[PDB]
Amino acid sequence: KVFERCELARTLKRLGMDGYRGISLANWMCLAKWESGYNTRATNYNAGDRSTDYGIFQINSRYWCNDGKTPGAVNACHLSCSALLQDNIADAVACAKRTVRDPQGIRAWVAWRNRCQNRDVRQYVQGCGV
Repeated sequence: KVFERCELARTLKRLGMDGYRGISLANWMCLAKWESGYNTRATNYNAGDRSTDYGIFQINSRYWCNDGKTPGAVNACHLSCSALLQDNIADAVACAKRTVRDPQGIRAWVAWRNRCQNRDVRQYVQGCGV
């Protein structure tokens, strides 16, 4: 599924993402936008370390989900990476929350640092009623 902006903003808000561990909804919106264009079936294989990024937040298989084909990988979210390719984003959100419970917080994703950090992200939630 490819979410429309405000549709996603409300979906994330209902899933308890607004202000989760101090992270605003606008920040999560900026993350999803740059990671996958709000596409839940987006995938990216990394030939360098043989890991794959899955879903709307492009969560990596080396540490967060199990895909059975990533060398010496772990599954901190305790989910099949397939769970991160569903139209329903509840599991991806649980995993995104798991990721930010760690020391880096939202900084876990380099794309967030690249195009969200110290940026004006108000634009992502304006007019969505959140």
